[PDB]
Amino acid sequence: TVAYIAIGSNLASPLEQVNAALKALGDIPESHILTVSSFYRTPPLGPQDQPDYLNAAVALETSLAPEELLNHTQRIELQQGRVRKAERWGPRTLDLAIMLFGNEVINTERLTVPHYDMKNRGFMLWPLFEIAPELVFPDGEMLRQILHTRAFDKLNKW
Ligand SMILES: Nc1ncnc2c1ncn2[C@@H]1O[C@H](COP(=O)(O)CP(=O)(O)OP(=O)(O)O)[C@@H](O)[C@H]1O
Ligand SMILES: Nc1nc2c(c(=O)[nH]1)N=C(CO)CN2
Ligand SMILES: [Cl-]
Ligand SMILES: [Mg+2]
Repeated sequence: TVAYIAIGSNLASPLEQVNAALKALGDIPESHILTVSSFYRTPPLGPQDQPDYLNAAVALETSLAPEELLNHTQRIELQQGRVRKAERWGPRTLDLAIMLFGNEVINTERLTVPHYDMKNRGFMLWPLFEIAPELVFPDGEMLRQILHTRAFDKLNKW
């Protein structure tokens, strides 16, 4: 199954964080990277007392169960010093979001796929569109037509 993973970092040298994340993603068992996007510098969504993000997307072929993939992405976050605090939408060294897991629809306590807010976020959709221009969501919507509808600001390279 092809999983699409969003990468974000705005602490502790985001370029190094994203490169480390890509290396680690490729080392996940029973999985391999298919495609990687460019790196983008994006202004923060949410609180404004935090640095700009590096955002990117990856396509990962995997035979892991989705929750097992999640276990691995969370391990990578922790390896790269991810902490969590009370604030929502706050800064982080590394975040990995499972945007899609094939065409699956998953609604569980630990895991919601497609990612619950991605259709509202240019910083998730644009890097995804770079690597999967033909992508269709489980609900039948085309990524290309969502981007044209919402007309989110285009991104700048990191
Ligand atoms: N599709 C998905 N990808 C990654 N984590 C997911 C997920 N669906 C649910 N989660 C849950 O997300 C929790 C961690 O949330 P956080 O990483 O703190 C929010 P965030 O990723 O910073 O912002 P966002 O969810 O608003 O994009 C995990 O414990 C995990 O169970
Ligand atoms: N530009 C940008 N802003 C964000 C990001 C992200 O990846 N990029 N993720 C967040 C999740 O809470 C908080 N805000
Ligand atoms: Cl959908
Ligand atoms: Mg997260």
